[PDB]
Amino acid sequence: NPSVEDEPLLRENPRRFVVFPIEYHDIWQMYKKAEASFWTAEEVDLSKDIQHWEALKPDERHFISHVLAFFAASDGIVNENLVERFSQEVQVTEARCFYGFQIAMENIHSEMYSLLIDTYIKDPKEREYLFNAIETMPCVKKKADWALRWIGDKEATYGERVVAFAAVEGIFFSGSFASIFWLKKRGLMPGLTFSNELISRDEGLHCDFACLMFKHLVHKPAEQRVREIITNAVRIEQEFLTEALPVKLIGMNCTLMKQYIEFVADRLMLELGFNKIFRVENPFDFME
Amino acid sequence: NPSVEDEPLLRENPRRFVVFPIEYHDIWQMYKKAEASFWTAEEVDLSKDIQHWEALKPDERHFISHVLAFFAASDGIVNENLVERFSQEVQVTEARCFYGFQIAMENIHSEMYSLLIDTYIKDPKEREYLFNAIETMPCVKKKADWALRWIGDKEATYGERVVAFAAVEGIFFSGSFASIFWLKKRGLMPGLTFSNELISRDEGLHCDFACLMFKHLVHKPAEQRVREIITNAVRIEQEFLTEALPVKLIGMNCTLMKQYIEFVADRLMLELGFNKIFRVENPFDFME
Ligand SMILES: [Co+2]
Ligand SMILES: [Co+2]
Repeated sequence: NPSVEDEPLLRENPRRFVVFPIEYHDIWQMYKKAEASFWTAEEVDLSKDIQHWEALKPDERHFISHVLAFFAASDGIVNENLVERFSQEVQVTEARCFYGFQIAMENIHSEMYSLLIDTYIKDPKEREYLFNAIETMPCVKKKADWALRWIGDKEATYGERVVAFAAVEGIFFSGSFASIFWLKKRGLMPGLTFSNELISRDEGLHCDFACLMFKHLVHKPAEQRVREIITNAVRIEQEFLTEALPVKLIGMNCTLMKQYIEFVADRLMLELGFNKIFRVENPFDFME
Repeated sequence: NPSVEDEPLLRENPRRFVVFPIEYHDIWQMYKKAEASFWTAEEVDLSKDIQHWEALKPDERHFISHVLAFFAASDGIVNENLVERFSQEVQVTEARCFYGFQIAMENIHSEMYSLLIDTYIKDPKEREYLFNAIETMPCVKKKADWALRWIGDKEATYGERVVAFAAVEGIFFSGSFASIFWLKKRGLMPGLTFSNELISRDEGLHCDFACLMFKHLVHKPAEQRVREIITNAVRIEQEFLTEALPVKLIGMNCTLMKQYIEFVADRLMLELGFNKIFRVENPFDFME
């Protein structure tokens, strides 16, 4: 804790913790955006996806079940970090409100994903396999540990940690979000694609907020440091979608998927105030 | 941290943090109740209370402004405790979900109260006086410090702390909630009484959950310890409504108000599994 007192975002200068005397309208506006986007899992009708999961092909279910499992855990990893870290560190009221809402929405996301799994896998045995993917699946573990490491890293500053999770919510979900949107295009799994639209939207907002926090940070990682955290996330995600769980299992081109991950990484870099790293176009017309 | 490993609620046995494999339906049900009660401040129309605040009498505005100020802070005190303590300690998924939602609703409550103040006090000078009541007002400080002390108490167990905050959200708000319902009966301040109905309801739910957590606690304070925490809260609250801010300022009988505080304290004791302390009837027919 060196020059932390000079951080408007972290400095212990509240001695207020009131609300309306809003100091940061940009942060508050983000929070209001999130509030108005509130939804509950009960709002997604799954009373019809059981049949769709049947018409599906063996390779497809394999891909989906694995993607869902990866989601059933990730949402939790993010949530823990927000609870025992970010929401603790940040002393700015507006930010605390946004983080408080993000937490609630992440739990709704968790519930949504568990609800999906239960609907498709009625066998309580396979259910446990997917629910404990963090330990039952090595592929999902490489990513789980990556994010988990940023939670227990007592050295990494808030600046590095905020970029790492922006990468988790942005790069680690990008491939899966794109895979689901692809299915929607193919007219498959209405329940899965509908919830995916609400979730992807929330993650996009959570990512934009992360970048906004980064900007309110005075002493933050150097550009090179940011490029490597983001780049490590891109490689991890690409390997996951081209080796561990090839998008070919659902009729997607591995190469195009690789390009999309780089595209998403570049947008994140721009939102953080830096230049692009890969300089590639968005290969998917249904993701713009 | 003696025998904490034997606490199902606190023991670090998650290694799951998934959701649907619900273990405690009673806790989950509480969370679902809270979720369905969601509301935003934007849902309360205040485009008419400015006139009502005028027709009000000098003593009445004095009472209200002071009650609101007490609220603008309390909601924050509770929130901080939930963020840097309860939500941290509890490892049970269902409980974490409820606490995550409580936090979000408390911030909406804060916003609602600040919105009310701004509407009634257009003078930014008096605004600051009420917003920083924790330091600008001694009366509200005695209560603020009481709750604040339970946050920084590194000795008090979760059991004691959970009872203390159940007392804050139940006993410390009781008098003020009753005062507002009294105004509603007198047909005054529609904006204030409407929001009061949504808030009081949420606090009641937050109190019931506190009692439910207490029950899931194996090693908790002895009944005598519970009676004194609750009793200290009753005396503090009574003094506040009969000396610091006499309910007489709004046409209420000090004695009856004293009896209501004791009534509320007794209900809390019953919800915790103990016998009543005061054994008094609810003196207000508009509070049943
Ligand atoms: Co998120
Ligand atoms: Co509350």
